[PDB]
Amino acid sequence: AGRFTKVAAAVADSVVTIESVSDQEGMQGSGVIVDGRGYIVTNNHVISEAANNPSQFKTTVVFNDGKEVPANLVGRDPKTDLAVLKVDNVDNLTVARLGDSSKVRVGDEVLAVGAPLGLRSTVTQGIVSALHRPVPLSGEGSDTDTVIDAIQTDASINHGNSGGPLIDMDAQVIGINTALGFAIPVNEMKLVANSLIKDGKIVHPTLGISTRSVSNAIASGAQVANVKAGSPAQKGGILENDVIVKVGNRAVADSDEFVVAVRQLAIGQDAPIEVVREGRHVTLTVKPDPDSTLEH
Repeated sequence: AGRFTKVAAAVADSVVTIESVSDQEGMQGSGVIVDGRGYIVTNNHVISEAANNPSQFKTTVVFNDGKEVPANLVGRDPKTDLAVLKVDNVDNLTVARLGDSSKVRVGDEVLAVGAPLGLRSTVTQGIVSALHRPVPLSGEGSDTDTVIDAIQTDASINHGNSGGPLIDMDAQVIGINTALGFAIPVNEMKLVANSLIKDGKIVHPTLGISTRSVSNAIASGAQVANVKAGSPAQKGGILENDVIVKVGNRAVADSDEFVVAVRQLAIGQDAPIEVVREGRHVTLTVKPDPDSTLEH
């Protein structure tokens, strides 16, 4: 058999269909089996409309054999476009082999695996085009738009493999497909899934700043469009018109890298912010708040 046929066939039992149906609605996506207890990882937008209307929506998981089993929302993260589901007492579960997104290199051949039984299911072929690429993602329901540090791939990422794993040539998951194709790295997924399984929620850093992208000589980075009153930004000396060029130990090229850089900051730990103010370079100190206070 073929090199790609072998890998895709080896991971098909760990990939599942996720259907969220209602009286006048019927979303569908793909997921992956990450734990033998019934733990399934998908993206937030696949199940966003359902989590927001649990009264009218019902979610199920369709496996490779065809068994449709009820599923329960463990926890979701609109910030990383990630979500966990749980199927109860389902046996003989084929669990995906989780790989290391840190060892992933540009040019690495990959497969974007969709669920074999899904309506418009797709299995795509390509290579890793870019590592650590800040990418904006649209929020499905009432969910907020975010940006993620993704693995970029020339393999087609579409409705048919969205939520499904991004697999290497070793039949290991290195990422979850999103909605010119991108995937949430597995190393970030393992961190978000761990908090979403345990606490049903992930806490992310917040600073209270809105940024617009700027690229003009010295002023190349994220320009402060708005400051929130009482924000760690206001306490830190941050102003409008200001161009953020470094957040922590990470340079900020634009609004996209800013959102990602803020989320790599430690919660409650003082952090360096470097801005270009009215032509002058200025370092400001900010302590990051929890986005969810009663959950920190």
